[PDB]
Amino acid sequence: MDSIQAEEWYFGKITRRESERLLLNAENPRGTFLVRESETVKGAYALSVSDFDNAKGLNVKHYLIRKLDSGGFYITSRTQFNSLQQLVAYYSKHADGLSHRLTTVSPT
Ligand SMILES: N[C@@H](Cc1ccc(OP(=O)(O)O)cc1)C(=O)O
Repeated sequence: MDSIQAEEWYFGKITRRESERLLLNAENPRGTFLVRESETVKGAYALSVSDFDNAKGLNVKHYLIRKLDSGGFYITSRTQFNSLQQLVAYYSKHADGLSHRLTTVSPT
C-alpha cells in the first residue's frame, strides 16, 4: 500500500487553523477535504472537510480519526478501516454520519 505521505489529500502536521484557512476558500466544492495529524490527540488523525451549514454558512468540519494499536482506523467504532486510504474511499461514496461526503481533494 502507498504510504499516506504519497496521497494528495494527506497534509501531515498542518494545524487545524491552517486547514480551515485553506478549506474556507469559496471556490471549493462542499466536501473539499484533507487528512492531517490531530493536534489534540497524539497518534490520531483528523479529516477536515469544507461544509455549508444552514445556520453558520461556510464552515470547516473536523472529524477525529482514532488509530487502534491492534491495527485500523475509525471515526465511529462500528465502522473500522485497515487504512486511511480505505476510510477516505468509504466517506467519498456516502456521508454515512458526516455532514457531507468527501468530493474534492484540497488543492495546493
Ligand atoms: N467534534 C470535534 C472532533 C475533533 C477533535 C479533535 C480533532 O483534532 P484537532 O484538535 O487537531 O482538530 C479533530 C476533531 C471537533 O469538531 O473538533
